[PDB]
Amino acid sequence: RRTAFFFDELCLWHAAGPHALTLPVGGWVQPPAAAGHAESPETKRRLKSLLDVSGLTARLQLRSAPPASDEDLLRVHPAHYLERFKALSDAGGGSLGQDAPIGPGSYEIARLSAGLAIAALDAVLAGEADNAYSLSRPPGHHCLPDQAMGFCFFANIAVAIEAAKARHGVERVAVLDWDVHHGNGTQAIYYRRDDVLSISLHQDGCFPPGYSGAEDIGEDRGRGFNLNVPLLPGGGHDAYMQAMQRIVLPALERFRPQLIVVASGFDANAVDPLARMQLHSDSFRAMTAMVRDAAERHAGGRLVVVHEGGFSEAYVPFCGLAVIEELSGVRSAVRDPLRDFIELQQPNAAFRDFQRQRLEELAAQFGLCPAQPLQ
Amino acid sequence: RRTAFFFDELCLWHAAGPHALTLPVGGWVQPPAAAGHAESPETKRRLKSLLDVSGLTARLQLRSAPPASDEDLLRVHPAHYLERFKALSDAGGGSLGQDAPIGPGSYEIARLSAGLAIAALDAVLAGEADNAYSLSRPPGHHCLPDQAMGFCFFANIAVAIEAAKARHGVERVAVLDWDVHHGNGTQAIYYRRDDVLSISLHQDGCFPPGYSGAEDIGEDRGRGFNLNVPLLPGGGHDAYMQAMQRIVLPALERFRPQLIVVASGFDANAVDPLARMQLHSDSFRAMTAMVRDAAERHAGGRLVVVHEGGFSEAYVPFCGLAVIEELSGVRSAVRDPLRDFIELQQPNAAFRDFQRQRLEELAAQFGLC
Amino acid sequence: RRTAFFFDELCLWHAAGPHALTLPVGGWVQPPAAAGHAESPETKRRLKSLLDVSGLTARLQLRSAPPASDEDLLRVHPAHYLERFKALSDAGGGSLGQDAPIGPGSYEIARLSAGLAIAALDAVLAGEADNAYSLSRPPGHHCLPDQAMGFCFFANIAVAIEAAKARHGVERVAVLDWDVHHGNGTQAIYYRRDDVLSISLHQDGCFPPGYSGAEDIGEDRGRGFNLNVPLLPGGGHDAYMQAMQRIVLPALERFRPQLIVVASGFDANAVDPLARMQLHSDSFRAMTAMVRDAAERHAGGRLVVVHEGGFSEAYVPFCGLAVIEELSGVRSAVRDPLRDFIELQQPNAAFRDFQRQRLEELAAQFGLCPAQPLQ
Amino acid sequence: RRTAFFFDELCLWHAAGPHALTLPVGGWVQPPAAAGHAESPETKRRLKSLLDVSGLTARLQLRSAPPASDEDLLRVHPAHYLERFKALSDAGGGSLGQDAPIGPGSYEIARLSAGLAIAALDAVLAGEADNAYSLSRPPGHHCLPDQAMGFCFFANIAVAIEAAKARHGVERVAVLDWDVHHGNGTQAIYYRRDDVLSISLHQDGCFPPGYSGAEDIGEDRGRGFNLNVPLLPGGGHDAYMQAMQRIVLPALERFRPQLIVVASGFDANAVDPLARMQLHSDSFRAMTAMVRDAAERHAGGRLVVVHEGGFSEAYVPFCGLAVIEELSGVRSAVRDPLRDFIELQQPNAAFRDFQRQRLEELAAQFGLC
Ligand SMILES: O=C(NO)C(F)(F)C(F)(F)C(F)(F)C(F)(F)C(F)(F)C(F)(F)C(=O)Nc1ccccc1
Ligand SMILES: O=C(NO)C(F)(F)C(F)(F)C(F)(F)C(F)(F)C(F)(F)C(F)(F)C(=O)Nc1ccccc1
Ligand SMILES: O=C(NO)C(F)(F)C(F)(F)C(F)(F)C(F)(F)C(F)(F)C(F)(F)C(=O)Nc1ccccc1
Ligand SMILES: O=C(NO)C(F)(F)C(F)(F)C(F)(F)C(F)(F)C(F)(F)C(F)(F)C(=O)Nc1ccccc1
Ligand SMILES: [K+]
Ligand SMILES: [K+]
Ligand SMILES: [K+]
Ligand SMILES: [K+]
Ligand SMILES: [K+]
Ligand SMILES: [K+]
Ligand SMILES: [K+]
Ligand SMILES: [K+]
Ligand SMILES: [Zn+2]
Ligand SMILES: [Zn+2]
Ligand SMILES: [Zn+2]
Ligand SMILES: [Zn+2]
Repeated sequence: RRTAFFFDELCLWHAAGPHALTLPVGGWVQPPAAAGHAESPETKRRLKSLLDVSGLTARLQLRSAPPASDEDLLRVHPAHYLERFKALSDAGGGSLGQDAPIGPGSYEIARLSAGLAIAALDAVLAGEADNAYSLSRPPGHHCLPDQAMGFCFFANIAVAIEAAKARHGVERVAVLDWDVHHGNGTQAIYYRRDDVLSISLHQDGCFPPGYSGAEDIGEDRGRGFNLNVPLLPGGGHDAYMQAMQRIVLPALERFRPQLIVVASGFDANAVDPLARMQLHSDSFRAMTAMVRDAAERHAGGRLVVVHEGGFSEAYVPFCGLAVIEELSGVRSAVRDPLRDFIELQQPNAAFRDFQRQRLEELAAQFGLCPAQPLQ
Repeated sequence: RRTAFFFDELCLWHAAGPHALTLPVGGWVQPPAAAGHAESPETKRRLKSLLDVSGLTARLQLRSAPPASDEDLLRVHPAHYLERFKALSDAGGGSLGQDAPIGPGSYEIARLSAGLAIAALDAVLAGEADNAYSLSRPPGHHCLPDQAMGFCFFANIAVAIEAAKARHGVERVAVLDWDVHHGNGTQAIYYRRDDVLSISLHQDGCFPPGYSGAEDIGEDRGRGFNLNVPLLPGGGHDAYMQAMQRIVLPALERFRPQLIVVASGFDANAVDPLARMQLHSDSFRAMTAMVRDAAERHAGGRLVVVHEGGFSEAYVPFCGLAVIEELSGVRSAVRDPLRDFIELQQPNAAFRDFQRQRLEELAAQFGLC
Repeated sequence: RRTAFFFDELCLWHAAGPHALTLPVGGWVQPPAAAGHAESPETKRRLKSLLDVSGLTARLQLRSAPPASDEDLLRVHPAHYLERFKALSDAGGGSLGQDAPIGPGSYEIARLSAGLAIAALDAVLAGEADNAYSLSRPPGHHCLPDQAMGFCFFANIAVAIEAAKARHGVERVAVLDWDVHHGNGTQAIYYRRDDVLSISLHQDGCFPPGYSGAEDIGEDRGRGFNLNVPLLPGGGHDAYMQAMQRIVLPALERFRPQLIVVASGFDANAVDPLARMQLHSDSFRAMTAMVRDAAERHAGGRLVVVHEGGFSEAYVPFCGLAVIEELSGVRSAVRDPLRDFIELQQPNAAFRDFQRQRLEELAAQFGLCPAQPLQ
Repeated sequence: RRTAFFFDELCLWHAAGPHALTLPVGGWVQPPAAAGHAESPETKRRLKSLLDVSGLTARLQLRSAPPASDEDLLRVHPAHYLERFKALSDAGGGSLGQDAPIGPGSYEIARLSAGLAIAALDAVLAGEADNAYSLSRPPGHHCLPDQAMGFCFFANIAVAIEAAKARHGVERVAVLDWDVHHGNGTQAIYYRRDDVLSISLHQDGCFPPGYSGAEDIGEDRGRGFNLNVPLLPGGGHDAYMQAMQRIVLPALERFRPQLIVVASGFDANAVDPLARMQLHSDSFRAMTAMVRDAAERHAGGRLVVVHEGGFSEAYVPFCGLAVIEELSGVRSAVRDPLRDFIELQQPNAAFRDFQRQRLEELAAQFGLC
C-alpha cells in the first residue's frame, strides 16, 4: 500500500499567546514556566520524530502542498472573516474567538494547514496514492464558517471536501470524526446535506460542554446523514469497538461512500488532559483497520486521515504511529510502552455492559440494521 | 479558624531524571523539549504562588519543620532501605523502584517532606492550630516499608502517625485518601490494625493498575478498618458526594476518630492526565467541608491535609486553594475559571444513577446502610 | 544592618507573547518549545528561591507595597500613555513599542513594580530600614516618559524619585546604573537636572545599539550631572573595579548624595546572553560594598537597589544573592559554583592595561580629581 | 554546487540529566522549570527546522550514515573507554567526566554522531559531493582519547580523519576550528603530526579556562602544524576577518591541504551565553567563503563542516543556515533579524586597532607575515 504523508514543518511554527493548558494567561491564571498552550507544536512534532526514527517516514510518500487559495477558503468562509483573521494576525495575534487564540503569522499557517487537507483529498481522488495522512496543524473540526472555535480557524475538512467536489465531482463523502470532542463544524456545515455523511464519536458533554447530540441527526435533505455517538466519560477500547460495529460500519454500509475522510484526534487516549476516555494505540489501530476496510469495499480504498486534536506529548506519537502503520500496511519495531498498563485500567464488565446496552439502543433509535460488512 | 501551612521551598527542588509524563526517557520515548517529570515542582509551586497572590498565605500560620529523624523513619522503613535510597541519591539518582525515580539530593528532600507531615500532625495534636495543610513533596501514600512506588519514597502519613502515637498517644486516627489512585501504602501498613481506619476513594483500576479492592476490608484485628471505594472512571462531583455521604461519613461516625488525616491528591480533577475523573475545585471544597465537620464532631476539630498527587499545572492550584479556604474559613477573591465549564461535562442522569446504585450496594456490603 | 526586601509574587506573573530570546516569534523566528521571553519570570523567581533556601529571606524585612497611583505615574508619564498601555493590556497584550511587548494584565503588574520602587525609597527615607532591595519586575531604566523601550514600561526609578521628592523633599539623589545596558531613560529624564546625578556603567554600544555616550554629560543646569562609562565588550572584574574607583566614587564624592539608588541589572555577568562582559558574583558584591560605603559617608547609609536586567537563569541568582548579603551584612553558606571558573576567563594583563588607560583618560575628560574617599 | 547534509533525527534524542545551563543540578543549583542542558537538542533541531522552512533542505543531498564501528572508534579511543561509556549509558547515565554528562542510550547516539562525521569525509573524498555539512550531535572537538570533556564523548573529527586515511590514503588534512572554545582534542591527538594542520580560533581563556596557547605550535614532526589564535573577549566580525586573512589563509596556503575539515561551533555568535564574542550570521558566511575558496585552490573543493558547539536557540539557526547557503551556493529568502543590530554593537575603532596589532604580531611570531 502507497500512503501519502502530507506534512510541512511550518505548521509546527504556529503559536498562540501564553496559556496554562487551555486557559488564557491573566487574572488568576499564572504564566507557565515552560508549557504555553494546549494546541502546542510538540505533540505533532513528536509524532513526526517517532515516524522518522522508526523508519516509517522512509516508507511513506512524503508531500507538502501549496496553501489554500482565497477561492478554496471562500467556499466555506466569508471574505470579512478572512480579513479579520489576517488583520489580527498581522497585528501580532490575540483572540479570534472563544477558545480561539492566534499568534503572529497564524493566518498564513492556518492556510497552509487547510491546503494540506485539500491536497490530501486531491491526491487520493487522483489515484496518486491509495490513502493519505495529513498532519494539519492548526486543526479544523470545530470551526464554523464565521466563527473560530476550539483552536480551529478554518474548517479544514469542509474546505477540502468543497474543493474536491469542484475539481473531481465526488458525490458521496463520509466524515468519521474520532477526535474525542464533538465535530460541530462539520456537523453544522453539512447538516442539511446528504452528499456528506458526518459521524461523530465523542465523549458525552465534553466539548462543546454539555452537548450530547444523539437526537441531532440532520434535517430535511440531510435527515439521517449526521450521527452523534455520545460515549460515557471513562470509556475505552470496548466502548469504541462497539460504537464502530453497531453504528459506524452499518451507517457507512447504508451510505456507500466514494471517499472516507477521518477527522482523527487522539485526545481519546488514556492520558489526555482534555478528555476522560481510555484508548490505547491499538484502539486507534483497530478503528483505522475498520475504516480502511470500509474504504476498500465502497470507495476503491480511498481514505484520508486528517490530524485534529490530541494534547498528550508523551502518548499521541504512539497513537498516531499506530494509524499510519495501519494505513501503510507497514509494522515498525516500535512497542507502545503504555499498552499493557492501559489494558488493566479499562472499564469493568458491569460498566462495559452498561455502555454496550446504550449503544444497542442508540443503533435502534438511528434505525440501523445490524448487518455484516460485505462487497 | 487557625490553619497551619507547612511548607518548605526546598521540597520544590527535588527533581528526577528526564521523563515524558510518567515514561522514563529512553527507547522509543523521546526527551521532552521542556516538561521533565509528572511529579514536577510546578504543580506545587503554582499552588504556593496562587496562595500568595490571593492574600491567603497572609491569613495562615506559616511553618516549616526539621527533616524526619532516623528514629521517625525507622518506625516504618528498614535501615537498609534508607542506605539504599541514600547511596543512589549520592550517586546522582536513578531508579529506586517501579515508577520511583529520584534525583541527586532526593534522599534529604524526601526526609524534609516526611518531616512536614510529622510536624503538621504534631502541631494539631499539641493545640498549636485547629487544623493544618502540609505541602509535602515528594508524596507518600504509595510507598511500602521496603519498596518505593508511584513516585513515593517514604510513607509520609504512616511515618507521621507512628511519630504521633509515640509522642502523644493518640488511639484512633482516620486516614481519608482522596487522591484518585489507591492508597496502597497506608492500606498495607495498617491492614491488620483497628487504631487506624484507612479509607481510599479511587478510580477503579487506575493505580495500581487493575486494582479495585472493595472486598479488601482488613484482616483479623483490622477487619472492617480498611475501606476501598473503587469509583467508575468518568465520574465526577456527584459520584464523590455520594461516596462521602453513603460510605465515608457513616464509617467515620462508627469509628469516632480522635484525629483525621487526609491524603489529598488533586489528580481526580477534570483535566488531570493521570486519571479519568471529573472533579472541580468546589468538589474538593465540599469534601474538605464534610471531613472538617466530621473532625469537629469527634476529633475536637483535629484535621490535617497532606498534599499527595495532582499533575495538572493549570488546575491543581485552584483545587488546593479551595481546600485551604475551607480549612481556614477564609474565602479569597479567586474565582475558578474552569468551574462552570466542568459542571456542563458531568455524567448524565443515567450514568449518575448507575454509579449511585453501585455505591448503595457497596455501603450495604460494608454494613453501613 | 536592617535591609528591606520589597517583593511581590504577582510581579512574576507578567508575561509577554512568544519570543525567542528577545526576537518576537513570527517570520523566520520559530516559536521556542519552552523558553518564551528574555524578560522571563524565572530569573527573578530563582533569585527568590535561592534567598529562601539560603536562610537570607528570614533575615530581611520582607515587604510588599501598594501599586503606583495615577498621581505618582503622571509625574513622569502622560495620561494618554497610561490609557494606551491599559487598553492594549485589556485587549490581551501586544507591542507597546520597539522591544516592548506586554501581556494581558501587564499594566497592573507594571504599576505594582513601580510601587515597589516608590515604597523602597520611602522606607529608607523614613528610617524604616537602613537600606533596601526592590525586586521590581518588569524593569524600568530604558523607559522614556512617552515611549516604552527595552522591556521597560514605566520609568520605575524616576517615578520613585519624583514621589520621594514630593513626600520627603530630598535634594540630591545619585542613581548608579550597573545594568550592562545604557540607562537612557534615567539619563533623558534628569539630563538638565543637578538634583539627580545619573551614572551609567555599560558595555560600549550594546543597548541602545551603537551608543557609547561619554561626551553626553548633561546640559545647562545638568551639565556634569550625567556620566556614561562605556566599557569595552569583553571586560570583567578589573574593568568594573577601575570604573568604580576612578569615575564613580570620585563623582559621588563631588555630588554628596543624600540618597543613593542603584539600577542593578546582573546582565554584566559572565554567562549572560544579552551582553559580553565577564562579571562574577563577587564583582557585584564589591560594587555594592563600594556604593554602601559611599552611602554611609554621605547619605546616612541610605541605599536602595532596584532590580533591572539579567537574563541568565543559572547565574543571576548567585549575583543577586551576593548584593543582598552585602546590603544586609549577612553571609550565607551559598558558594558560587562558577566563581573560580570565571576568574580564569578574565582579560589578560595587556587587555586590562588597555581598558585601564581608557578609564584614566575618561576620568580626566570628566574633570574628576583622583581623591580618596573620606568623612 | 552539490552539498551533502548528513543528519539523523536520533542525534537529537541524546539528553543528559538536569542542568542549569552547564551547571549540574544539585547543591545550590535549583532544577530549571523548563530548560535542562546547555548541549540541548533544540539548538540543532531549530537549525534543521529553519533549513526545512527555508526550502534549502530541498536543494541539499540529504544523507544519514551507519554508526561508527568499533574498528573506527578504536583508532582513537581504547576499548576500556568504550566499555566504561557503555556501562554508564546502560545504567541510565550520569557523569563520564568533568563537564561530560550522559543520558540513557547516549553511547549509541554518540556512535551515530561519530558515524556522520566519518561518512561526510568519505562522501567528499569519494566524489559523491563537492562539500558536506554534518549535524553531529553530540559534539567532538574537546574529547581526548581516554577522557570525555566539554560535552564531547568521541573525538568525532579525529575518528573521521583516521578512518579517511585508512580508506582513501589522504596525506594532508587541515582542521580549522572556529568554535569559540579551544579545540584541545584535535590539538592533542595531532600535536606531533604534520599530516594534519590543526588551527583553533578561540576566545582567549574561555574553555579550557585560562588557556591561550599561542606558544603551543606543535612539537618535533608536528612543530609548526598547530596554530592557536586566542582572540580577546568582546571581539567580533573584524577580529575574525583579520585572524582569517593574516593567520589562517596564509597557513593553509603554506600547508596545501588535500582536504579541509571545519570544526564549526557557532558559540562565537553575539548572543551566546557560553562565550563573549560578537559574530553575526554574515561573519560565519564570510569564514565559510574564505575556507571554501582555500579548498577550491588546494583540495579540489573538498570541504567538510562538522557542527560542534553553539548554545543560543534563537540565533544558532541563522548562523548555521548562512554556512550551508555558502557551501551550496544557494541563497534562501531568510533574512537574519539580528544582523543590523549586531553591526552597531561591534568593537570601536580603538579596540579593533588594538586586536589588529596583536594579530599582526602573532602572524609574525608564527612566521606567516
Ligand atoms: O481537542 C480539541 N479539539 O478537538 C481542543 F480544541 F483542543 C478542545 F476541543 F479540546 C479544546 F478546544 F481544547 C477544549 F478542550 F475544548 C477547550 F476549548 F480547550 C476547553 F477545554 F474546552 C477550554 O478551552 N476550556 C476553557 C474553559 C474556560 C475558559 C477558557 C477555556
Ligand atoms: O498520583 C499518584 N500518586 O498519588 C501517582 F503515583 F503519581 C500515579 F499514581 F499517578 C502515578 F504514579 F503517576 C502512576 F499513575 F502510577 C504512574 F506511575 F504514573 C503510572 F501511570 F503508573 C505509570 O507511570 N505507568 C507506566 C507504565 C509503563 C511504563 C512507564 C510508566
Ligand atoms: O537588560 C535589559 N535591559 O537592561 C534588556 F532590556 F533586556 C535589553 F536591554 F537587554 C534588551 F532590551 F533585552 C536588549 F538586549 F536590549 C534587547 F532589546 F532585547 C535587544 F537585544 F536589544 C533586542 O531586543 N534586539 C532585537 C533586535 C532585532 C529585532 C528585535 C529585537
Ligand atoms: O562549546 C563547547 N564546545 O565547543 C562547550 F564545551 F560546550 C563549552 F566549552 F562551551 C562548555 F563545555 F560549555 C564549557 F564552557 F566548557 C562548560 F563546560 F560549559 C563550562 F563553561 F566550562 C562549564 O560548564 N563550567 C562549569 C564550571 C563549574 C561547575 C560547572 C560547570
Ligand atoms: K468526534
Ligand atoms: K450531513
Ligand atoms: K485514594
Ligand atoms: K486499618
Ligand atoms: K548601565
Ligand atoms: K542629571
Ligand atoms: K576553536
Ligand atoms: K598537527
Ligand atoms: Zn479534540
Ligand atoms: Zn494519585
Ligand atoms: Zn540590561
Ligand atoms: Zn564551543
